[PDB]
Amino acid sequence: AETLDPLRLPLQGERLIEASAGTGKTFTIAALYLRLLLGLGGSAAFPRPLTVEELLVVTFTEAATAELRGRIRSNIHELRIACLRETTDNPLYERLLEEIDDKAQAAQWLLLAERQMDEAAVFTIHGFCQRMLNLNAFESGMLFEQQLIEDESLLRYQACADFWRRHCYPLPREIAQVVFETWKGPQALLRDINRYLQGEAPVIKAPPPDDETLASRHAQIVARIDTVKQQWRDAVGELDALIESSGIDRRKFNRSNQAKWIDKISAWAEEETNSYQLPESLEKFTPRHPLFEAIDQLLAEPLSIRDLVITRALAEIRETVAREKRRRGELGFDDMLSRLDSALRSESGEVLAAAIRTRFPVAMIDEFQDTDPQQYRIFRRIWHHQPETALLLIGDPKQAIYAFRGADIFTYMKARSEVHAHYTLDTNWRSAPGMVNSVNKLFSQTDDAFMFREIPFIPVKSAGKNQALRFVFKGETQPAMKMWLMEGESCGVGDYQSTMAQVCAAQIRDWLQAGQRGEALLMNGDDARPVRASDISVLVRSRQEAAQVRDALTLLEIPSVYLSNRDSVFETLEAQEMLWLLQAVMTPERENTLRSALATSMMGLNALDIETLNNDEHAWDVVVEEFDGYRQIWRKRGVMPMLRALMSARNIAENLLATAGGERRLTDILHISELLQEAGTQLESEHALVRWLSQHILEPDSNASSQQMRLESDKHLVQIVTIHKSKGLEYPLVWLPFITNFRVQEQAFYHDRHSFEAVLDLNAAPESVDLAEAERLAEDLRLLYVALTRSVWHCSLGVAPLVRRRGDKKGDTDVHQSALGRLLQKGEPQDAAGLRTCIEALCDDDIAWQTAQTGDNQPWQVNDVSTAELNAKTLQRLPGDNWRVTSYSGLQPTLTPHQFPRGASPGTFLHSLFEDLDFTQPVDPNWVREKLELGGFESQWEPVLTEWITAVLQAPLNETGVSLSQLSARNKQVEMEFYLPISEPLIASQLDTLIRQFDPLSAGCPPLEFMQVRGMLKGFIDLVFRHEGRYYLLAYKSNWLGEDSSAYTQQAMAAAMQAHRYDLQYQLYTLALHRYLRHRIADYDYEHHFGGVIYLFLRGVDKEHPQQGIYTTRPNAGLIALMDEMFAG
DNA sequence: TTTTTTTTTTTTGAGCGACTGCACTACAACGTTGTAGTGCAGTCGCTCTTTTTT
Repeated sequence: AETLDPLRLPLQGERLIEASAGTGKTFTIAALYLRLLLGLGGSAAFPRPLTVEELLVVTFTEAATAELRGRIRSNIHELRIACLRETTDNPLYERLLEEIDDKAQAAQWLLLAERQMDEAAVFTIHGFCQRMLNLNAFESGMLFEQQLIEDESLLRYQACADFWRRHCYPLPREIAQVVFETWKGPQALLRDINRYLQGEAPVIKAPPPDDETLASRHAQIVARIDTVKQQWRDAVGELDALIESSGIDRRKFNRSNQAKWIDKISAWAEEETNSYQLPESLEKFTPRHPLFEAIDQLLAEPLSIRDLVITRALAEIRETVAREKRRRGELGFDDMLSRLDSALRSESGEVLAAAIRTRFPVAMIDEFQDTDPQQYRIFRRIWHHQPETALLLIGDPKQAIYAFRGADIFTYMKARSEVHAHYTLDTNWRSAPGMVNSVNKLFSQTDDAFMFREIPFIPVKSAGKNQALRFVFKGETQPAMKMWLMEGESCGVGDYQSTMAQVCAAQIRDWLQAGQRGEALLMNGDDARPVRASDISVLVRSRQEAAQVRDALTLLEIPSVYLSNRDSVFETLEAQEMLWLLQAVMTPERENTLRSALATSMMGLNALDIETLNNDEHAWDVVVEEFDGYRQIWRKRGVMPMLRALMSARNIAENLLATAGGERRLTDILHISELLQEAGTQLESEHALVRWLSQHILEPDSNASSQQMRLESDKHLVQIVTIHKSKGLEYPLVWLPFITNFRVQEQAFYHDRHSFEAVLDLNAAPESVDLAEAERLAEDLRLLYVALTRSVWHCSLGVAPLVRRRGDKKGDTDVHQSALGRLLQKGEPQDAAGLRTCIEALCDDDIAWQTAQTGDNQPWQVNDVSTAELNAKTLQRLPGDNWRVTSYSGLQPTLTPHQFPRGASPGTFLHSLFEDLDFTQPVDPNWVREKLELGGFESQWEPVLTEWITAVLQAPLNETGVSLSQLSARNKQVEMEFYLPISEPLIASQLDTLIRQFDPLSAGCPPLEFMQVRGMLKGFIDLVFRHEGRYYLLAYKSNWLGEDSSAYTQQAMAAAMQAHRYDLQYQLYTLALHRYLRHRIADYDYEHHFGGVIYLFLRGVDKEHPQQGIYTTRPNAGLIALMDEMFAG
C-alpha cells in the first residue's frame, strides 16, 4: 500500500482508499470534492472541471450523507471566502489556494457551486437505485409510482405457511412423523431459513435432484435400513471376535437390544448399540464380517430429510413472496438493487450504463465495507475500465461488523483483488498516543492477525496535537490499557460475568468518588477536567450482559443509561394506565372501570384515599362529574386537550417530577400522548383510538417513531452501548468486561476461498464447519478492533480463563478459541498460567494488568444543590376580538313535483338546473335526460319535469306581468357573489328593533341572539335582472316538503319567511344591491332604479295560479339608509 | 314484535452434557479376594447476540 495525499491523488481509473479508525475520512472526502469541483492536481487532475450535479457521492447512512453535505457546503463557503480574500488560516486551504493560478473564475465557480448546492448528487445506495430506476424506466422496466414497505416479515411468514400447507398436509404418517421430528411447525422452518430467505439466495452445495420427492427419499432410507436389518438377521447367532479388557461381556445383552429392534421399518431412529458394532471402535477396544462395515456405512452419514425440505422451502417461499409483491405492486429495499442488477444484466441495459456514464462520470463510494455483492456487481458493470470515469472506493476492512445485516468481507476481498492501486491514511486524530501504541502493539504480535491474506494491518501514527492527553489518578499517571485479569484456574459464564461486572462497578465508583474531589483528572497539557459520570462508558455485546452491568451498577447508587435500548413505549405499564384512563373516560357510568383507573400509579392515591372515595358518595359524584367533563372535552376538542386538562387539574406532572425516578415515566406518558394524538386524527370514532391503543399494546413491534427516547440530557449518566452502536462515536474512558466471551457457530454457511461465493452446506461436513468458524473468528477479531479503537484516554479489559467446554478442570482453557486470546496467546492453546505469562510478556508503559478485587465500601454521595426561583409571564388582555368572515347561514299521478324527493342534494340539483338552463330557448327533453343521467335520478321523471319547467317558465313573476323569457343574456346575472363590510360590533338588539320599525313581517319572530360580528359578510344572490330600466332580485327556495296541495298562498309563504327568517337575508340582499347600484351607476336613486325582491318557490308554482310560488317584496326605502349608516359607521 | 342477565382463574423449557453413585466383569495377588474400567441411572447447570435502509 501507499500513503494518501488529498492534493496528489490521481483521479483516473479505480482507486481503493483504506481509511483507518479515527482518521479524517469526511475531511478527505470534502477535499476530494473540492478537488473535483475546481479541477486541481495538474498532471494527475481531471481532464475537465465538473459541476455539482455531476459528482456522485454514495454513503449508506442517511445522517452521514446529511453531515457530509453540510460539511461540503461549509467547505465550499470557506474556500470561496478564502479565494475572495486570497488568504486563509488552514494549511490545506493554503495549499489549495496555492495550487490555482486564477482567482476570479475559481470564485465564480465556487459561487455557482454554492448556489447549486441544493441540487447536489449526494444520495444513498437505495436512493440512487430508485432514482436510476425512475429516471430511465424504459430500459429497466420499472413502474413510475410504487409503494415501499418497511416490514417484510409478514409476507415471509405467510409464504412459509403456504409452503407448509402445500407440502406438509398430504404427507402420510410415516413421513409426517419424521417431519414432526425435524420441525414442530412452519415457525421452526422459518426460524431456520430466515437468514437465507432475505438478500441474495445462496448456492446449495450438492443439491438434491429435481425429481426426488419426500416419499422417494423416505423409501430409499427405509430400504437402506432394511438391508442392514436383513444382514443382521442373517448373520445373527455367532460371536468370533476376541474379548478385550475394555469390552465387557454384556454385549450379548446389546445384541438382545438389537433383537427387538428389527420389528418394522415404520421408525426412523436406530439403536445406539450399533455404535458398539463398528469395526473402527471394536478395533480400538479383528472385525472380519462385512456386517460391521455395513453398520458403519449406515452410521457414516446422518439419515435426514431436512435438506430436501430446506431446498424446497428456498425454492418456494421466495417465489411466493415475489409473486405477492408483484401482485400488490409493492417494492423493498433490496428489490431496488435486484431490479437494477437485472436491468444491467440485460443486453440493452449496458447502453443504459453508458447513460449513467452520461449522467455522472465519477463515483466516490464511502463505507465500502458495507457493500452487497449486487452493489459491487453494479459498480463493476458501470465503472470497470471505461476512460474519463473515476471510481474511488473509500472504506475500511477492519470495521466490517455488519455481516449479520447482509454485508460480506469476501466482496471487499474480490474488490481488492480486482483493483490495482491502494492508498492508506497514516495519521490518527482521535485517541491519545498511548492508546494508539497499545493498539499497534496488541494487533502486531503475529503476522496476519485478521487471519486473512487480503486484510493487512498497518501501524497507525498518533496526532501531534493530542500527544499530551493523560488520564491521571490520585497516585500518578494511569496507563492507557489495563487488562483486569480475573484470577483463577477455570470459571463459568455467569460467575465470570458477575465478578467482572462487580469489578467494573467498583472501578466506576472509585473513579467517581475520587473524581468529585479533584483527584482523578483528564489533562490536556496543563488543562485539567474532572471525570463525570458521562465519561466512563461500558462496551457490551449482548442484552443480558448489558442488564447485568446495569444491575451491578444500580446497586452502588450509580444511575446508568442504555443507549442501545430499542424497547417500545407501548410495552410499559404507563400504556396500560393510559388505556385504563381512556376506558374510564369513555365509560364513566360503570364505577368498576373508574375505580380501577383511579387506583393506578398515574393518579397516585393511597389506599385510605380509595377507601374514603368508596365511602363518600359526594366525592365519587365529583369524580364522575369531572370525568364527564373530561369526556366532553375529549369529544369536542380532542386527545391532547383532554390529557392536558387532566394533567393540570390533577397536577400529576408536578407529583411525577417530585418523585425520584418518575421523569422517565413522565416522558413516556408524554410520548404516548403524542402518539395517541397522531393516531387520533386519522380516526373518526372515539372507541377506535382505544382499540388502536390496545392493539399497539398487544403488538410489541418496534417502529422508528414508537421507540423509547432518552429521559434526560443535562444529568450525566454512565452510557452502556453495544459494539455495533459505538461505530464512529467517541468516549473518554471505555470498559470492556465481556471482551473474552465468545460463541461458536454451529451452522455450515461459509464462503469459498476461490470463487468468493456464499456456499451453504446442508450436510454436516467438518470442512464447512471449520471454514465458517474461521469467518466467525475473523468477525470476532473485527469486533474486537472496533471495540478497542473507540477509547480516547483509557481502556480497561476483562480477561479470564473462560472455558466454553462443559468440563470444569480439563487442564486447558478455551481462550485460544476467542478473539482476545488469539492475540494474547498468539493463536496457541495454553493454560491459566500460560495466559498470565502471555499477559505479563507484553508489559509496556501503556499496557498494564491488575487482579480483580471483589469489594465495596460505600455506594456514592448525592451532593444535591438548590434550584433558583422562576416565574411565567401572563397576558394582560384577550388575544383577539370576534373577527370572522361569515354568511347568512352563520347569523342564523305517480310523477309530480309534490312527490319529488325533498332534500339538500335535490335542492342543489334543481338550483343547478335553473342556473344552467337558458330562459330564452325552449327546454329540450334530451337535455333534461342528460342532466338526470349526470345527476343520477330516475329517467321516468324527465318528461314530467321538463313540462313542469315550462310551467315555471310560463308563469310570470312581476307586478306588471313580466315573464322570464323576455330577459336577454346581458340583462341577467346569475349567482352574484358579494362581500359586505361592517366596522361596528353588530348588536342584535339594536338591529332587530330597526328591522321591526319598518318591516311588517317582524310582528312575531322573537329576535335571534348572535355575538358582535365585525368584519366581512359573504353572500350569493341567485339572480339579478333589469327590465324597462328597473332592477330586480330573484332567489330560489325549493325544499317545500310539507305542501302538496294548493295551500301555498301568500299567507303560508309569509309564515315560511317568518319561520326560516329570510327577512334578514332579503334585507341584506337589498342593501348589497343598493350599494352595488350606487357604486356602479352614477346619479343613482334607490326608488327610481330598484323595483323589489322576488322569492321563487319551485314546488309552489302552478299553471293556473301565477301568484302562487312567487313572493314579491319592496322595502320602505328608509330602512336601507339606516342600515347602510349602521354597517358603515 | 316483544323481551331476560352474567362477574371466577387456570398454563408455561427441554435437550446437551457433566457429577455422582451403584453394579458388573477382567485381571492380578493371595479356589478365593481386592482394584480398575465401563455401563446404567438419578440429579443438576445452562442456555437461546448485534440494526437500518424512501
